[PDB]
Amino acid sequence: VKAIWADPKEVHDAGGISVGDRWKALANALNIPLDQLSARINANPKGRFIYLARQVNPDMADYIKKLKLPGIHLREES
Amino acid sequence: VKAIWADPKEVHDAGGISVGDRWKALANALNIPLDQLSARINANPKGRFIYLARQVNPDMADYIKKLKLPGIHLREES
Repeated sequence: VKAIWADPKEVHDAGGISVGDRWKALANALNIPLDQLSARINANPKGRFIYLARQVNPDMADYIKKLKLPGIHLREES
Repeated sequence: VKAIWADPKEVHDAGGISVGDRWKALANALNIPLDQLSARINANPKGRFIYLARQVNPDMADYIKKLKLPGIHLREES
């Protein structure tokens, strides 16, 4: 017989309880169906780096950064 | 002007891209509205321990464990 407990800090550090809304927001912003986005990210689950988009203008890139999605990163190009 | 990349291991470790379906599943398993589950978890995001349920049957507990939700734990009662 078990007790169930939550560690709110851990939920937060994984992106929050509603992080799903933000995954959808990433997909919509990039106009990549969520299923396609997920498939590409999950293809090699132990992988540490797969490109999503390139030459993304700051307006779209800042928006994506502010979603604060776990495992999502940006770098300058050129 | 940026490249956007994913880290598939960080994404998996956080519970995955479709974690939202499973947070909904947790709320259902606990027989509570998702909004109430969200409100309790969001109450203090730096908090480390809140009880979600007590004296939970072995099978229900195993279902919860298999949702693989970040920050959700089981402990044995006595």
